[PDB]
Amino acid sequence: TYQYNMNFEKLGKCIIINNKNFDKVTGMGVRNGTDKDAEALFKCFRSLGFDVIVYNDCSCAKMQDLLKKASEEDHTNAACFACILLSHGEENVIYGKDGVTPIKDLTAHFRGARCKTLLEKPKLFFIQACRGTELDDGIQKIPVEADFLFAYSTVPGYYSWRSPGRGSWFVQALCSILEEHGKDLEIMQILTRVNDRVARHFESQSDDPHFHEKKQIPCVVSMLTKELYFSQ
Amino acid sequence: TYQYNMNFEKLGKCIIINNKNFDKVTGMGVRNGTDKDAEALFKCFRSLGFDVIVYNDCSCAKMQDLLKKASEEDHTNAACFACILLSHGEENVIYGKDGVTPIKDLTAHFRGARCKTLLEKPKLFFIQACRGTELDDGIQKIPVEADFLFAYSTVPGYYSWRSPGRGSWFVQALCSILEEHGKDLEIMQILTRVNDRVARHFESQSDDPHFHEKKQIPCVVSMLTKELYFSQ
Repeated sequence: TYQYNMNFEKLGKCIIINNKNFDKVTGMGVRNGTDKDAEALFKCFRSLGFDVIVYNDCSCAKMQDLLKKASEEDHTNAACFACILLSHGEENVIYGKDGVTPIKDLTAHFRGARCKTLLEKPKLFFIQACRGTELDDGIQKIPVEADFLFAYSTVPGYYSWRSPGRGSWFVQALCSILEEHGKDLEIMQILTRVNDRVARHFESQSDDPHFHEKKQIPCVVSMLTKELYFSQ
Repeated sequence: TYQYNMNFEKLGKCIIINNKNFDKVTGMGVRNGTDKDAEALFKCFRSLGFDVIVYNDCSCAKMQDLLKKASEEDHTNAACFACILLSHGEENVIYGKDGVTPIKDLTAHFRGARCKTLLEKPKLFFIQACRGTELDDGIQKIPVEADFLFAYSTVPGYYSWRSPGRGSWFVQALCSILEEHGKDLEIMQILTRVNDRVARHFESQSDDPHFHEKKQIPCVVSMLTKELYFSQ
C-alpha cells in the first residue's frame, strides 16, 4: 500500500487566504508582494489539479467561516484538502484584517471525524505568516489528528524575509519546485528541497540595522500516515 | 546531491536518556516499560551503525551537561547525530529526575553556531514523553534551524500510551520499521510508516473511564534540507 489513494474525480479543494491590507486597529502594515505570491501559488496549485479559490483581506470571522463551511462540504470524491494562508502571524496565530485568529481554530473544523468525508485523507496547510517577531542572523502543531501536514514559511519564533517586489523566498521555492516535480516526487521531498532552496542560497537581510542578515528556514510538521504523490 | 552525504569515518553518536524513576516531589511516577524501550532502541540504533550511549535516571542538570559536552565534541568525521529522550513530558518541556527542563534548551546546544562541527549534518531528536493524569469533559517548541528533525511519540497535547510490559508503541514501531528497512528507506518514509503503525491502535483497552481507549498520533517536525539515508 504505502501511499494515499489518489483515485478520485478531483484532487480536492485549495483555499488561498491572501491577507494584504489590514485595519488601523491591528497596527500591521501592507504585505506587498503577497499578490505575486498568491498568483504564483494559484497557478502552481491549479496546475497540480486543485480547485483553487482565492479570498483577499479576510477578517478573522471569514477565515473562520471560510474553513468551517469547507469542512462541511462533501469530499467523498476528493483525494485530499489544502489550505494556504498568507498573512502576518505570531505564535500559533495568524492575522485577520480586523485582528488575530489561532491557527488551531482554523484546522479544528477538519480535526478527526468532525469532517468524516475527509477522514484518512491528507489535509495540507501551507502557512506563510511572515514577521513572527524576533529574527535570526546567519552562520557559515495543531491538529492533534493524523493525516494533517503543515509547512510554515517562517518558524515558531523567527522572521522570514522576502522582497516587496519579487515576493517570498518560500513561495518562489515552493512554486518553482512544484512547477517541475509536483507530479513525480513525494510531498516530503518537495518540501525538503524547498527547505534547502530557502536555506541555501538565499540569506535573509534588511535595509534596517535591526533586521540586517537573519537566516530563516521553513518548517514541516507531518502527521501523515502514507506517502503523498499528486499524480493520481 | 539531493541527499545527505553519508561518507564519513562513522555514522555518528546516539545519546539515549532513559528516565524511569523520578523524585517524589515531582509527583511523577515510575515509568514501567521504559527499560524495554531503551534496550530495543539501543540495539536498533547500534545495528544502524551509531555509537550508542545510555544514560539512566538523569537530573535536569545532568541532561543539560551531557548534551552540552556532546555538542562540544569534534563530530568532523561523523555523518550525523541522534538523541533519544525517554521521560515524562509536558508542553515543550521534559522531565529530569528532579524537575523540568525545556526541550529547546537541550537541543539548542547543537545549533550550527554553537556546534560548527555538525553544520549541514542531520541532527536527529526522537522524543517519547508523556504527562500524567487528569481528564477532560465534552460539551454537547524547539531549535528552528537547518538540518534538525524531531519525532514526538504523541502530538504535544495527548499521551503516548506505552505499556509496562512491552514498551511504548512508538518505540516498538520505530525499532520494528528500522530493523527491517532502516538501511533502504529515507527517514520521512520510516517515520511516516511509524505514524501509520501507532495509528493502527485498535483500542488501548485500559481500565479507568478516563484512560479507556482514546487516541495518540506521533508527529514529525522536519527542518532537513536533504534526503537522509543511513547508507552509502
